[PDB]
Amino acid sequence: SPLRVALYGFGNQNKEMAKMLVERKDVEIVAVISNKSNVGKDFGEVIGLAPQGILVTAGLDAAETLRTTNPQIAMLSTLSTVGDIESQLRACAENKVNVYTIAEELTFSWTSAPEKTKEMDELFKEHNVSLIGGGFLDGACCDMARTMAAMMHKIDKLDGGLQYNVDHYGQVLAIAHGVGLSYAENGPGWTSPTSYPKSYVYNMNDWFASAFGLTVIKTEEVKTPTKAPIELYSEAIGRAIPVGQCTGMIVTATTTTEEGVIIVEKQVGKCYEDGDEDMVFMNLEGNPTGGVGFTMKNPPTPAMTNTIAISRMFQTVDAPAGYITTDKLPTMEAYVHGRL
Amino acid sequence: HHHHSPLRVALYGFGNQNKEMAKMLVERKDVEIVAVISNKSNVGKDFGEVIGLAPQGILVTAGLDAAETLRTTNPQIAMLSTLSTVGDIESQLRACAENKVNVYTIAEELTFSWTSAPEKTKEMDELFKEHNVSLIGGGFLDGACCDMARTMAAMMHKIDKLDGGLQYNVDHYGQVLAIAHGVGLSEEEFYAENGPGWTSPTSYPKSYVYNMNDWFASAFGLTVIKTEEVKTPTKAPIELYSEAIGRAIPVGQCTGMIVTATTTTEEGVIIVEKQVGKCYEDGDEDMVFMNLEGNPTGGVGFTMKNPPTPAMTNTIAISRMFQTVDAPAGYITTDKLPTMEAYVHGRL
Ligand SMILES: NC(=O)c1ccc[n+]([C@@H]2O[C@H](COP(=O)([O-])OP(=O)(O)OC[C@H]3O[C@@H](n4cnc5c(N)ncnc54)[C@H](OP(=O)(O)O)[C@@H]3O)[C@@H](O)[C@H]2O)c1
Ligand SMILES: NC(=O)c1ccc[n+]([C@@H]2O[C@H](COP(=O)([O-])OP(=O)(O)OC[C@H]3O[C@@H](n4cnc5c(N)ncnc54)[C@H](OP(=O)(O)O)[C@@H]3O)[C@@H](O)[C@H]2O)c1
Repeated sequence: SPLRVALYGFGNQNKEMAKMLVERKDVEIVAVISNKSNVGKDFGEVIGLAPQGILVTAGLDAAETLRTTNPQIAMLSTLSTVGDIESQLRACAENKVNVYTIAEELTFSWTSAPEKTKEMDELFKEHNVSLIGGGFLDGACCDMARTMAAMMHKIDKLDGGLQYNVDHYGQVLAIAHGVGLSYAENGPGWTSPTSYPKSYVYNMNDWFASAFGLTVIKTEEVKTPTKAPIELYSEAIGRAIPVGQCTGMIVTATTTTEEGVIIVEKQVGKCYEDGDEDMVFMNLEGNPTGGVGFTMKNPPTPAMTNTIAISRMFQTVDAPAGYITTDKLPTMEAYVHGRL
Repeated sequence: HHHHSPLRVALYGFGNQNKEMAKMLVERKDVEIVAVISNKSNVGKDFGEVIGLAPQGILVTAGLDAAETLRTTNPQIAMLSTLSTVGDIESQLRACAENKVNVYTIAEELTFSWTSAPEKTKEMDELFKEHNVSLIGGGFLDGACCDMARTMAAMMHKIDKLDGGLQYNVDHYGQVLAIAHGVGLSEEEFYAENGPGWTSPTSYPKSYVYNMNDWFASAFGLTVIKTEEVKTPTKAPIELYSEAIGRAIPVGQCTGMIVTATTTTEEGVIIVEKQVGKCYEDGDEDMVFMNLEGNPTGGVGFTMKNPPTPAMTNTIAISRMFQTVDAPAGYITTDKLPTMEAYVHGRL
């Protein structure tokens, strides 16, 4: 019988994920949960398809829907933090439903959220199911670099990066980045060892430290404004940015290690001049010397987030019970013809 | 984790690649070098002294005596870094197989030799099967090209086209390899009968990209209709100097060669790979690129700029040692292996 799959959340990501999972003949969508949006309608009609024979169910009824529909996995595409997804995780664990989530933090949440991660580990262990996640950060950043790093004899430094256009993420995300502003205490740009939530690059640094078998001393984030040598216009905050005014934000996560290996990753959200593009880069310094690195220009991150998730489904079902970080998994399941 | 005896490793060949591979394997505490074979070069000297190191207690042995050396030294694997073709390495493969020694080779063709050399590959498969050992290879083409793309391709829902590429400086590969890529030829000389540009259904050996195409077709579970190669000379808008042929290359004279391998498939998937070997002008760099077209639609690709390919060839090989020993007997293409063994601190 095909894998029984729930879509937990049905916004931008799981709408697109649904189109692909409908085509997959090794999968059967058994449930699609939203909060309030589209809640009476057939999920296929929502996304421009023929009726599928399954209705979008409500957030409040999640636990009952997961009990009666008997999914082996829920694709949790709701929120970013172990705290904010806790309620959805609990509904899954209590009904013996495995989870792959695209929640950024769950790339590696052990140090950013120690107690909430421990709780979710123990809960999934108790009901004998697995929690895994990270989406784009899991597959396109960490797993790509894990393959590349096999070709290193000695790593002294991992120097990695993620660049996105923050003007295309709405207000709220623009406000959380220094767009419009100019290091004050109540401005993001102030940071401390206790500040929460941590950046995506914080969780990626800990993923690498785990994969490379390193011992973390400290991961510190340093938040720095971006500027342009010319006047920009922001269509996010609706104002010109004069020269020397903040256009966006870099979070640089620096991990020091008892082995002397340095891990530096930059998260860059800014408005973009001529020539700026969305980017992933990973570079390894050591031996081989002079830099072993890859770049991805203009990655279709939204679609790739969903396919990474799809590549982890059977692995998540088959993983040991508990919170399993992706460094403990094999590579994303290989592309093969004949699944559609 | 209980102690395992160190892997017993032979270096079969001892030129540019295995000299550098030796320096790294000496540092690896999970490995014991048990033999280093050359043809004639350095035969009789201690392999450590050859490569600027303290005496290791192992002398460089001769090509003709390979079978005896592999019999008395009892290696579990031979790192075969000699020649490029399943035909030309046959005699070294036979020495290994008959002494139950597994092989990882950097022989370009053994990325995927099944269609470029059907009968010789079948023979080597059956020989390794009979002696219950594994033949695996491809070096830089295996790990940095095919395996990197295999990870990236997991992120595809549907692949319509793979568009891939490899660029290297042939002026740094000696006179013979420069001549094989047509450096210093006029275009007309380039396209003369059995010149570098000449191409036919009977042409042999095939390009590296030919074998990579078939690796992808195997990995993606596709059925090959035809792979054709098309050869094109490279030119430069200014005069270059070639160290390899030791003279100026006038404007419009061939600076090297592009081999484009195009594979069609019963599934409608197209696989196109370019091999570019030429003399560089200012701003030319060594490159790998792989791009996947389909769904996701917006272009799923990576580029590697300025890879240290010689050292990466060796580390790829090192990442395959335990896998090769562990693999089922026979000729095992790397699409049937897991990813290159992950980097982990504390092996040195
Ligand atoms: N890993 C990556 O690189 C990556 C990339 C893309 C997205 N993400 C993250 O993934 C998350 C989802 O993104 P998206 O674009 O799909 O978001 P979205 O469009 O905001 O969709 C959220 C969906 O989840 C539902 N939801 C929220 N809270 C819920 C709850 N308690 N119970 C049930 N359903 C609930 C929403 O219902 P309503 O419509 O009724 O609110 C909606 O259906 C975000 O946190 C985003 O940052 C990660
Ligand atoms: N897959 C990849 O990415 C990749 C990359 C680089 C190289 N390669 C290939 O690897 C091969 C070797 O490369 P290289 O740069 O190390 O070459 P090299 O400097 O020519 O060394 C080759 C070694 O093999 C020895 N040898 C040759 N035939 C032998 C035989 N029958 N028995 C024993 N030893 C033998 C040679 O001995 P003598 O010095 O005494 O003649 C030499 O020690 C070539 O085919 C090259 O094209 C592949």
